[PDB]
Formats: sequence, C-alpha cells, structure tokens
Amino acid sequence: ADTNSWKSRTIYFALTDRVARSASDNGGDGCGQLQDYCGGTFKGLEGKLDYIKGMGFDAIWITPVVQNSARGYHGYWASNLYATNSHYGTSDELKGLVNAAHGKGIYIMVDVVANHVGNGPLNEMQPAPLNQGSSYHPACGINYNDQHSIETCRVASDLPDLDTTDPKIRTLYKDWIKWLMSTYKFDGVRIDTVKHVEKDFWPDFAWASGSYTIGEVFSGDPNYVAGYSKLMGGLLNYPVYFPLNRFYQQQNSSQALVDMHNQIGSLVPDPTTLGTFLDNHDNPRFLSQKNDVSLFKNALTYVLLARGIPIVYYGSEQAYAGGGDPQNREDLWRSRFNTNSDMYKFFQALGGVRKSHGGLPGNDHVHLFVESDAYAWSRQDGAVMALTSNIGKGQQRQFCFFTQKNNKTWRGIFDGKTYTSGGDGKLCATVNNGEPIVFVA
Ligand SMILES: C[C@H]1O[C@H](O[C@H]2[C@H](O)[C@@H](O)[C@@H](O[C@H]3[C@H](O)[C@@H](O)[C@H](O)O[C@@H]3CO)O[C@@H]2CO)[C@H](O)[C@@H](O)[C@@H]1N[C@H]1C=C(CO)[C@@H](O[C@H]2O[C@H](CO)[C@@H](O[C@H]3O[C@H](C)[C@@H](N[C@H]4C=C(CO)[C@@H](O)[C@H](O)[C@H]4O)[C@H](O)[C@H]3O)[C@H](O)[C@H]2O)[C@H](O)[C@H]1O
Ligand SMILES: OC[C@H]1O[C@H](O[C@H]2[C@H](O)[C@@H](O)[C@@H](O)O[C@@H]2CO)[C@H](O)[C@@H](O)[C@@H]1O
Ligand SMILES: [Ca+2]
Repeated sequence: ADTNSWKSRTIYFALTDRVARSASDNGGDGCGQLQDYCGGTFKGLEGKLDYIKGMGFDAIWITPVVQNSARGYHGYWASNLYATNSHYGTSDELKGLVNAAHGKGIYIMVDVVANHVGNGPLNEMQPAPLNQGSSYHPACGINYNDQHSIETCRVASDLPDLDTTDPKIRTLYKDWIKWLMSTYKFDGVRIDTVKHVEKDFWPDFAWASGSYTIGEVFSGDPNYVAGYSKLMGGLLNYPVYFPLNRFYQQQNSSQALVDMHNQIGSLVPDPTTLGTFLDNHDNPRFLSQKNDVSLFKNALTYVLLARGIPIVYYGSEQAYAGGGDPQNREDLWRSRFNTNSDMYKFFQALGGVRKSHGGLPGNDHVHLFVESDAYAWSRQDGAVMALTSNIGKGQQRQFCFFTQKNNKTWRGIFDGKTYTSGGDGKLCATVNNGEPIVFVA
C-alpha cells in the first residue's frame, strides 16, 4: 500500500518473538531471559490479530523476518536473506499470518536491514557475495559526530557493515526487497539504520519495495532527520520523541513539544507521513522512566490524536514498565492478553475516535492552548479536540481556552459530559486525576 493509504492507519509495533507462542496461547508465566528467544511465533501473532484490532490498530509493524545468527531474537542480525527465521515459523506460516491479517483488514509492515549483517561466521552468510569479506567495510568504531564514520563504521562492534556503495550489493538488496514484498505480500516497510547508509542508496531501495517506506533516523536534530525525508515515504518522528517525553514526564513545558512539532513539520515534504511514538524497543518504556499512568495516558493522547501516523509499542496496553534493552522487550503472554486492562480500554477508546474520523490523515492539527503544564489541540475543523496536561495523578485543575468554534457542543469520550463553548468559542474544563479529556462533536 501507498503513502496515501498509510496516512490513515494506526500501527501496533510488535517484536514477533514476544507476542504469543501459538494459536492456543492465552497466557503463561513470562519469559525469564529477555536477551534470548522467548518463543513468539507467526502462528502466535496470527491468533492475536483480534486482540490487536480490538484496540483500534489496523496495522502491525513486525521485526525482521529473515534467518538470523544465534540469539537474534529481534531479527536485526541477518544470516540468510532468502530464508525465514525458523524460530518464528516457516515461509508458509509467514504467508498465512499476512493472509490472515489481510482477511481482517490489517496491514503488515516488515522491518528490514540493509546496513549490516549478523554476528555469525562469515562462511554461513547467504546469499553470495555476503560470505565474502570484501563485501564489508573494515571494522571501525563509530564516531557519531562524523557522518563518514556513521556510514562506514560498525553500528555494534560485532555487526559487519556492508559496502553499500558497491553496485553488486545495491543490486543484491534491490532484488531481495522485491522478492520479499512479492512473496509475502507485505503492505509497507520500516527501514532500519537509515543514517548509516549513504543517501543515494535509499531511493532505489525504497522504490524496489513497491510500498510505503518509513525510515529510522535515530536523531533529535530535525534538520538532520529531514535531510532523509525526500528519500522514502516517511520517517520515524525521533525529533518529536524527545520534547514529547520531556513535557509529559514533568521535565519541561509544552512549548518545546509544539516548537518541534512545527519545526519538523515545516522541514519534510508532508508531515502526515511521519510516525509518532512515545517509546519503543531501543529506549526504556515510558512507565520505567515516569511511573504515572495518568501522564502515560496524556502522552499517548498526543501519539494517537496528533498529526502523523501513530505507532504504539506492544505491551503499552498492559502498562509494561521495563527499562533499557532487553528489559523493555517483555513477553506479552505474562499479561494473559487482558482485554479489560485499564490501558487496553484506553487505547480502544482513542481507536474509536480515530475510526469515526477517517483515521485522521489530514494536515489539520490546530494548536489551541500552550502553557507550562497543559497542551490542547484539535483536528478536523474542531470535530476532535484534546486537552492534555502534565499535572500527574491525583491532581485537579481548571483549564480555559479558545476553541475557535462558536457555540459548539462536544461530548467527552471518557466522562460522557457535554461541553459547550461560549459565543467567543471559549471552553473551560476541569481535569481530574491528571487525566486527559478528549472531546468529539
Ligand atoms: C540502537 C540504535 O543505535 C543507533 O542509535 C544511536 C544514534 O545514532 C545516536 O545518535 C545516539 O542518539 C542520540 C541522538 O542522536 C540525540 O539527538 C539525542 O539527544 O541523544 C541520543 C542518545 O544519545 O544514540 C543512539 C543509540 O545508541 C543507531 O543509529 C540506530 O539505528 C539503532 N536502532 C536500530 C538498529 C539496530 C541494529 O539493527 C537494532 O538493534 C539490534 O542490535 C543491537 C546490537 O546487536 C542489539 O543490542 C543489544 O544486544 C547487544 C548484544 C548488547 N551489547 C552487548 C554485547 C557486547 C559484545 O558483543 C558488549 O560489548 C556490550 O557492552 C553488551 O551490552 C546491547 O547493549 C543491547 O542493546 C539490539 O537489541 C537489537 O535490537 C535496533 O533495534 C534498531 O531499531
Ligand atoms: O495558550 C497560549 C497560546 O498557545 C498557542 O500559541 C502557540 C503557537 O500556536 C505556536 O506556534 C508557537 O508560537 O507557540 C505559541 C505559544 O507560546 C495558541 O496558538 C494561542 O492561541 C494561545 O494563546
Ligand atoms: Ca553503513
């Protein structure tokens, strides 16, 4: 599917090894060693498509699917591009997962790596010429202040860095992504390690995909990130990630979030193609950093209802709180896939708002109220409106703001209350327990 189709999607980002063990997995004692395979499978994820859909997601980003070197539970350590990772299942089981998702109106986005291979023996790498030393840069330690180093040095000391300027390597990866997409029928691609490969590799690779591509450029600098924005369909919104977290963890005002939202939006071709996220598999979970479910809900209100494509990290809906990798990659079966959890029902409510408004694909995010401790905005000409704050659990405040809609009525989706703006479009609302208020006409 094309960029335009993805703009209205809502993405659940899952580690395949960490969702479900089988079609019959309805929960169990968790996985003890999070640095090793926990036993999630394609067939297990297939049995959880209803669980995912029931919160309002209509797309799943899965970690890489290719055969990996030892202990590559996360998929990022390729050893054979043209074989599936047997720990998750066979090729036919991967097709069955995708086909099951398509039958339920769900897109599958596949994560891919072109920068590097795994840490297994060179002589087991496939296909040719990946088993030749000459296919790689000599090993060097990355200096993140030097772009040459970022591109030619190793992302980790044991992960050989491909010589991506070699025409033979460029054709290997183009032919491979075309085969992958044709064979398995994926709807989109997440491109790992984009800043680690020279820019002129990317357009041909992205176009070979045949679908929307979203790139990972791990940087808070919006100028740097936006320099990749014309090479692929969208980018992960790392620039917003930083001040998003600083506001909702009570570290800074909302002004830096609004500033960065405006700045990155102005620098890319189409800010509706950016992927908005609060946490992921490479950073501690929100609740590890700030143990306050009210603040998490406020932050997630931005993720779900701001401009851009929301990307929610699996386990958020069970209030997971693990810290740095691998502790942020807890299995989901320990939670027993509780569809009555507080966070599950929260995601389900915001998913219903998105569904009733077309998946909110517009470039129509109007800042309404921007203060030390509060942020409100609307979408769709005032049809949907969010008031968020960083006051925290157990706190009450009144916030009054101009809605730009005269004499208009909304319903609070959480509290059921009727909210009416005045003749001047001014609305006052009182936040309770630090919880966000979402308003729908
Ligand atoms: C992970 C991420 O790293 C890089 O991001 C950098 C970024 O480029 C930097 O600029 C900087 O970011 C700055 C930012 O620019 C600023 O604007 C902001 O203000 O501050 C931030 C933070 O300073 O830092 C980040 C993070 O370092 C890449 O650019 C990015 O693409 C990466 N994300 C991708 C990439 C990969 C690789 O495909 C995936 O990671 C996977 O592979 C790693 C490496 O194997 C694995 O790591 C875990 O397992 C390792 C084995 C373990 N290391 C142990 C092994 C040793 C010997 O072998 C010991 O030497 C070592 O001490 C041991 O700990 C790792 O610690 C452990 O994390 C991942 O699990 C695996 O997933 C990413 O997932 C993918 O999204
Ligand atoms: O509630 C204060 C103020 O917030 C908003 O103004 C933003 C503006 O939209 C941003 O572009 C940037 O300039 O930050 C301003 C706040 O410092 C509302 O737009 C405005 O109506 C309201 O009074
Ligand atoms: Ca490289």
